[PDB]
Order: sequence, then C-alpha cells, then structure tokens
Amino acid sequence: VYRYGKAMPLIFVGGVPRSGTTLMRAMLDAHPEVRCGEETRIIPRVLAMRQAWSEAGVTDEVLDAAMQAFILEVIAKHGEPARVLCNKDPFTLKSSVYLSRLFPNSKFLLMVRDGRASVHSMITRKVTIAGFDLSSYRDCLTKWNKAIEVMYAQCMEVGKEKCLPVYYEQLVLHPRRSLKLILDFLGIAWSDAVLHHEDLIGKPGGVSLSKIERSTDQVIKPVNLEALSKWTGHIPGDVVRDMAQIAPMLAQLGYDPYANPPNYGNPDPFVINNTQRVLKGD
Amino acid sequence: VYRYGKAMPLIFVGGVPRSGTTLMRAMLDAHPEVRCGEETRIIPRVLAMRQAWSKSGREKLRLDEAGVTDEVLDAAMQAFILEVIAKHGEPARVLCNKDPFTLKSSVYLSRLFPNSKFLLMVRDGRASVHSMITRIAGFDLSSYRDCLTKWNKAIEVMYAQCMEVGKEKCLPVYYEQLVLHPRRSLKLILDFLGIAWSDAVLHHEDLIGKPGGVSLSKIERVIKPVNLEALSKWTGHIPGDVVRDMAQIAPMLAQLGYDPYANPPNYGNPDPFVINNTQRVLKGD
Ligand SMILES: Nc1ncnc2c1ncn2[C@@H]1O[C@H](COP(=O)(O)O)[C@@H](OP(=O)(O)O)[C@H]1O
Ligand SMILES: Nc1ncnc2c1ncn2[C@@H]1O[C@H](COP(=O)(O)O)[C@@H](OP(=O)(O)O)[C@H]1O
Repeated sequence: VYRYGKAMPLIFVGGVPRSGTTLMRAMLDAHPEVRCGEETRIIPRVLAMRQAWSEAGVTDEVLDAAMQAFILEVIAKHGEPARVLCNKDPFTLKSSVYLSRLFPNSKFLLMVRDGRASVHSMITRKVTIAGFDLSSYRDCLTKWNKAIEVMYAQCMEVGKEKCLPVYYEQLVLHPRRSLKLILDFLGIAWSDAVLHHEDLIGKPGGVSLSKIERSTDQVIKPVNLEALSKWTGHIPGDVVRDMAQIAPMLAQLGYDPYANPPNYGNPDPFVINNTQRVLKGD
Repeated sequence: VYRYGKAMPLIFVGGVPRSGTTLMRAMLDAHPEVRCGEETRIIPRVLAMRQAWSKSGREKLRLDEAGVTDEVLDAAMQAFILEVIAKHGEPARVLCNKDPFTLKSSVYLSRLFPNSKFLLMVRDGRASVHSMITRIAGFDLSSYRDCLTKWNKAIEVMYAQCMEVGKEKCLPVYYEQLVLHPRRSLKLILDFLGIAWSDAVLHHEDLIGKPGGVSLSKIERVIKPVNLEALSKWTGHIPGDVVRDMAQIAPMLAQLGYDPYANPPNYGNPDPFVINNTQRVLKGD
C-alpha cells in the first residue's frame, strides 16, 4: 500500500539528451525502493505550455495546484509502484526551480556529459531534438551550450542541497564511488544492485525500458567505457578551432575545450571487466 | 468544510459563444448551493492538447510504451481539471464550470466525471453570428456566410456529443425558451440536475459580487435581469443572399427546431415576469 502526495521524496533526473540520463535513471530503477521508469514526453510538454501562460480566477496558486496533481498522477501511474518515486525526462531540468517550489522535497540530478560526446552521439545516431539541427556540429554545440547553461543556472539557484551535478564520465569510470555519494545526497540507504542494473531489466521492482527510446540498446549492457571518447577525431577542424567560442560552458564545467579529448581519468577494475564482458557478447 | 473528488456532481455549461451561456451560469451561481464562476480558459486548452496526443498516431505508440496510457492521462486530466474547478472561485456544495467549447468533448468529460451533468445552450445561430459579428478559435471576422457555416459545424458536433451522452446526462437548453420562460426552464433544469429549487435563481442580478452567488470577470464580453432585448434584434441585418441560402449554410437550425425560412421564427410569448424585467432595464434600474 503506497501513498503519494505533493510532499513526498521525488527524484528528477535530467540534462541534455545523450548525457547518459537513461543510464542514470536505470541504476535507480534497479534499486528496490526506487522506480523512475521511461521518459514520459508529456511532463516536459505540459511544463512548456505552463511556462508559456505566465481575472478568470486562474491565479498562479491554481495553475501550480493543477500542475502538482497532473504530474503526480503521471509518475505515480505510468510505471510499477515503489516507496521512492523518480522521473526521467531530459528537458525537465529546465524548469527545476519551479519544480522545487511545487514539490518541496523533490531532489534533482543534472547529468553533465562532454557536449562533444553528446553532440557527436546525437549527430551520428540521428536523434532529432527541440531545435537541434543535425547538419552542423557548430549549430548543435551552440545549442547544447545554450541548453546546458540554463539547466545549470537553475540547478545553482536551486542549491547544493536539492540539486546534484552528475558527471557521466565520472560515473562510467567510478560507478561505485559515484552512486554512493548520489544516493547519499539523495539520503537513501545503500544497495549494490545499482551496479548490476543490467541484471534487472523487465524484472519487477527494477528497470522498465522503452523499446523505442534511443538510449536503450546501450543501457542493456552494464556500465561500460566504450562511449567516453569515441567522439574524438570526428569534429570538423574549424569547430575544434572555434571550440571555446562555441562552447564557453565546456570550460566552466571543467571541460578543457582544447583538450582533444581531455584526460577524464582512470577506470575501476569493475568497469574494465564489464567492458571486456561487453566485447565478448554477454 | 467542502470535499471534492472525481465522482462528485459537476455541472458543465457550454455551447457556441454568444448563446447566453453567461446568463445560464450567472443564474446558476446565484443558487446558494452552486458555484460556476468565470471562464477558466485553461481547461479547454489542456483538453485540446490531450486530444491531440491521442489524436496522434506516432506519439500514442510512444506514450503507451512509456507506461503513459489513456488511464494515466485521464487520471492526470481529472486531478488537473478538478483542482482548477475546486480552487478558481468560492467553495460550493455543487461545483460548475463554464467554458464554451468544453462541450465539444463531453463524451470524454462524462467518462472522466461519472456524475457530471451537461447543459448545452442552444441559441438560433442567426442571433449568435450577428452578436459575434457586431460586438473565437475557428471563426472569420468579415463574412456572415463563413460565421454561420462555422456556427453550424460547431453546434453539429456538440449536439451529437450531447446525444451520444444521453438525455440523462445531457440537456439541450433553449436560450429563447429560457429568456421567455425563466421560471419554467429553471424548474426543468434543477429537476434534471436533481438540485433543490431556490428562489435566488430568478433574482441573479441582485447577487453579483455577493458571497455564495455570482462572480464575474470585468473583461469577459448579464448584469441586468432576464430581458427580452437580445431575442430578435438580429433580423434585418442579414445579407439577403445569406438569407436566401439559409437552409444549405445551416441545415442544423432546421433539425434543432429553428425555421431557416422564418425571419424570425415565432419564438413564443413572454412571461409577465420577463416583460416587467425588460421594463425596469429600459428605465435604468
Ligand atoms: N551501460 C552504459 N554504459 C555507458 N554508457 C551508456 C550505458 N547505457 C547507455 N549509455 C549511454 O547513454 C548515452 C545517451 O544518453 P541518454 O541516456 O541521455 O540518451 C549514450 O551515449 P553514446 O550515444 O555516445 O554512446 C550511451 O553510450
Ligand atoms: N440578463 C440578460 N437577459 C437576456 N439576455 C442576456 C442577459 N445577459 C446576457 N444575455 C445574452 O447572452 C449573450 C452572450 O452570452 P454568452 O455568454 O453565451 O456569450 C448576449 O447576446 P447578444 O450579443 O445578441 O446580446 C446577451 O444578450
């Protein structure tokens, strides 16, 4: 018997697409106490319009009250129940300041991935997004740039207490250390299942996957390294050149725009072994 | 302490604008047990979208897969619409809402609120199209021919809806009958609603801005009691050609009980109550 209300502890995962957000949430679904389930599509959509509209008696208080209820139901109902509910829709983190006012005990994880990886990913994989023109890296990166800048600004306004930035490459390399702190920030008791998400797909309490969502056939495998840097070499020289003009965020976030790639770090044995397993066809 | 939930008894007012929907609701608000309030503008808005999503072919496939099914949607819709209706005005025992185009989706609305009732305001389209031309999403600002055809398509849908809905849930309410016979119509309506008669109903003008009664927006396009003035004023101002093609432009008038060739039809005879009301208004009360 699970209760759900305005004031419950919620988790919102997000960031720019291709930022291992599916990965992020999948490890949280695997946790027994937690469910995120797939991307809703609808929640961002109703927020987009929500943004838009801000005598009829239709005051801020009402719209918000209506939003609360609307969103609550979707998350609650769109998947299997749990004690801690979570939702993953990349662009939500756009409205996070608002979201925090609605659900004063929700928390936020903002997936930060080298946009060079993100933009490569979306370009090679043909993943059409809101305004992201697939024909120019320059376009995409500017866009990524604008995008990320905002969500971060939000996350920062929000506060260290409610929003936690989550570095995809830090995660891929050191999943064990990562999740620990994550759930700690989240304030939930440890479970090792996190690292074994791959083993909980289509299984109850665990991880529910959309077979038409794009970041699927990669999340099916365990935390693997293959993606971190396959982007390097593919960037148009002139873009590589204008790198810090097109994406000053790179720098701010600690991504050396002129490092091609940077040195992200060194892998845990766990991950290496996983990656190996991946090449073998497990 | 007023409670609220999915299944409570709701009143939906609607119909093509300039059909006296404000009157209808204004008189309802006057009831001490009832509150409709203003047009919200948002509810029909969200519905349309919800419609679209389902009215899609590719996004549904998507949405279901995500675990976001009709049920959830509906669940959300409910929760959403509810709040608005619950919060936007004064608390009441019976809650009602008025947003013209709502009644375009009553089929779905009734599925959402199994104990909701619907009043479809039906005013001769010649008096609405004139009203609207002289004083909407879908309509054209420079043709009577276009305004009517459109009134036509619009009212043709809301009625089929009201009809599939069932006499029991949906009641066509005739503007001219209401204005002519306010005590008769309101008796037949509270009845169909199963709401106890109160006398405050016929005295709506005295209860604007007053607690338990009629709340108005000062920028909606009613302040006077039930008056005869708006009934036949439309006649004479219709381009002869549109008066010639009347039955093709709106076959609906005919089936609704409006004679497309009577200019006007003979609507009926006023209550001594509505005449004395028409008289106090010409005097400046
Ligand atoms: N188990 C896993 N290990 C590492 N990366 C994963 C993963 N599952 C999914 N991903 C990554 O998820 C990224 C897309 O992120 P999102 O989840 O926001 O769409 C993909 O980036 P690439 O397309 O560069 O590989 C993919 O590599
Ligand atoms: N007290 C009253 N008596 C008669 N008709 C009224 C009224 N208050 C409002 N109405 C009518 O309701 C119509 C607008 O209603 P709605 O809310 O459906 O748009 C107007 O039509 P006209 O524009 O022809 O005058 C107006 O005459």
